[PDB]
Amino acid sequence: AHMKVYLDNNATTIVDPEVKAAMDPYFTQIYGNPNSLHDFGTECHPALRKAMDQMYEAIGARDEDDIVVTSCATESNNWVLKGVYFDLIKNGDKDHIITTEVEHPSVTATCRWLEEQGVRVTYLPVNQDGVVEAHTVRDFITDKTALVSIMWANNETGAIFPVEEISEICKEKGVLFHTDGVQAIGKIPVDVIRAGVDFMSFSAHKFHGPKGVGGLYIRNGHPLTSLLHGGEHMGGRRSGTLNVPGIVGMGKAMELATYYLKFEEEHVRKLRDKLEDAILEIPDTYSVGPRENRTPNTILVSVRGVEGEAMLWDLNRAGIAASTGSACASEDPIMVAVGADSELAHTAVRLSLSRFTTEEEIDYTIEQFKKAVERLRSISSS
Amino acid sequence: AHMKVYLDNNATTIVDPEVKAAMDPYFTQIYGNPNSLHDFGTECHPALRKAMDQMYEAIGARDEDDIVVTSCATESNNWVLKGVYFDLIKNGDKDHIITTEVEHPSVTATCRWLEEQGVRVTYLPVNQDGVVEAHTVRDFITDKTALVSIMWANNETGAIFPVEEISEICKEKGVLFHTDGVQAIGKIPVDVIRAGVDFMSFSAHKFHGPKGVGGLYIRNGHPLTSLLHGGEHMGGRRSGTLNVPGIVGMGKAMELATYYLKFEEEHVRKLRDKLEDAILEIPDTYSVGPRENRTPNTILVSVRGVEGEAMLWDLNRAGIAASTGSACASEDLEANPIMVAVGADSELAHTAVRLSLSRFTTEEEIDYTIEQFKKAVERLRSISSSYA
Repeated sequence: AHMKVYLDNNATTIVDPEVKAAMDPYFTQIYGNPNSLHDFGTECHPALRKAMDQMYEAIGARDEDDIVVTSCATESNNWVLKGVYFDLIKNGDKDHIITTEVEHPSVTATCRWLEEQGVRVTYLPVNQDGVVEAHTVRDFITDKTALVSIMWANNETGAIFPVEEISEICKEKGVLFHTDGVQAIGKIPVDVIRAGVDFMSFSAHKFHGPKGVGGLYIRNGHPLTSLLHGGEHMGGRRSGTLNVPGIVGMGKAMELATYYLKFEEEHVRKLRDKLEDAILEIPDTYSVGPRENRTPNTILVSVRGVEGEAMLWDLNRAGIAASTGSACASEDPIMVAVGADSELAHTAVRLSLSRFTTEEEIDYTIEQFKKAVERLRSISSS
Repeated sequence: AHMKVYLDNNATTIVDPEVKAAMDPYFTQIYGNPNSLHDFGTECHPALRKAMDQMYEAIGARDEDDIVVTSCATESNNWVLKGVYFDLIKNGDKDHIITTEVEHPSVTATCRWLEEQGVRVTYLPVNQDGVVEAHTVRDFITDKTALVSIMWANNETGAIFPVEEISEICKEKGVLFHTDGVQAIGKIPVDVIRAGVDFMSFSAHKFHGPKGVGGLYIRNGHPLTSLLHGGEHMGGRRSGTLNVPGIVGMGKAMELATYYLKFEEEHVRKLRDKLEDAILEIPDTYSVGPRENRTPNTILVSVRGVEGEAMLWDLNRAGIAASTGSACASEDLEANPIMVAVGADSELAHTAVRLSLSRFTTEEEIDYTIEQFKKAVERLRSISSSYA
């Protein structure tokens, strides 16, 4: 019968009960402010130390590097972009920023505002594989380009970007490299020195951490004008009282994410493959992006004659939670990723699994997906 | 002699068990993203609506006004200051900001950075009563002042500022008014329409809410360039996925604060007065700021022979958590020695002990604190040769 099933994990994830249990004491039992000197404030210090160590270990950062705890990855992207604009463009000799058209709104709208501040930005268009290659940014760097900001993995298609090669090209030309790694943590191996990035954004509520806490990785403590001034929190890089429960839960979730990636990647990937094979068995269906360079939990299927929003609605009525993704038509016939702002864009259904997805959920989802496609095709003009 | 007693509530407060219980479901049971269309995401919508309604009712805002949920009051202060700088100074006809020497670092360091961006800032010194009067701001407002930012109540002395009259002077001269009201919620009646304020910052963990959530009140949805761009969260004014547990707990905590305000004015004030009277029984002790204009939970005591930090450490070894406050010596019109508030960056500033109670403070804690405070004063005066 009716069964509630969650497959919109790329938008947000359930908080692991272990993460919530790790967070629980730091509301009422342990509540002191960590910058105070009395025992109430210092009581949480070992927990904060352990959480920061878990984060450093989870992304492979070194001791010279910095990991600043933000409120969200949106804050991290705003901070990196506007700070490099302030440092190298308004008070520097630069005026160019390189990014892609398929970035998160926290990057796109900030860059548009920066364009309103006179900054030249080239949003690199995306290829059939749902990726931007390194030779493109390499051809697009000038002597006045301040920063290259390219997401690690896309949240609609799950396509993984070649971060190491882009970082190499950026280091040779001497321009800083920021990556939006929110879709990378918990789904692909994350080593910020092997990836060669100067800045990385990530968000806890995407790998089963709590909402309201994010992070910014900075390599070797590179100077970046603070977005929040005030006290000397986070080494004087981001003022405001520490979100102690957020930090503790974020550390626990990041450790758990690396653990379930290292031992349990086959389970999420096997179930995703099962679901995708079953869905593509329906005639005139196409999964966007090659699977061998896609995160193990993501499917983006475009159904012909049916509209993506109608499929999402009928699925939600069946208790299945999914999302949308922009795709366009092409030949080589394939459906490919495209910016949401295109006039040739249609909406495909995005299904994103997690380590909590069961095989019963996948069977129910397969049955209901077939049911919804046949039913909505029964009403289509075509 | 050890019993743990928390008297540093102006720095942060314990999360009310009811607030945590209201927050609990929105981690694992109800986790969908509110911006999604499916039932998982929309399940939390009534809770978010109720929390926002609680905030609107708690500060007396109107329906036309806006309450944008930030990550902390530091975010709200940075946002207001840098946004008015961007709107009216860099892309406007203004170049002046008026503030006080006793603001929180989130205001002061931002104003210093804006000074590094060419903005003229007047840090108004504070009067004997530890507040800034409306006629002073009136003398300092010109035709090129973009914003006046004065805290609602001070976190070191607890002195309440005459915010309504300052707002009147600002309305007469047509200048925007922002107040840092973090120390006001739960301690004094807060009506942002009676206060005539244009912006107000507040932080949940100062009134028994969770850390990681704050708020900014804006009058009539006044235009203010966003600090965080991206999606259309909070009416397109502050992007980033909503801190659903933070919002729910903040709303619950603000409702509880408005309920407990008369408790805090009656019983907590009686306990604060007990502690302060007992401390002033010690010779050569001075309470900073008049009590009749002070929040009901705060004492800032200066001791003559002893140094403040050693007193704090001795108190913490006795299990008592307190904080510091800047004070300098002066006289009253009686020509009697009194201790008065001063900015922390003054060279004539010395550290006084700040004790801040909450609705959870017991009379047992207060008796124990009285005994340990006298003990520590006697012990540190006994070791000095200069104390007379």
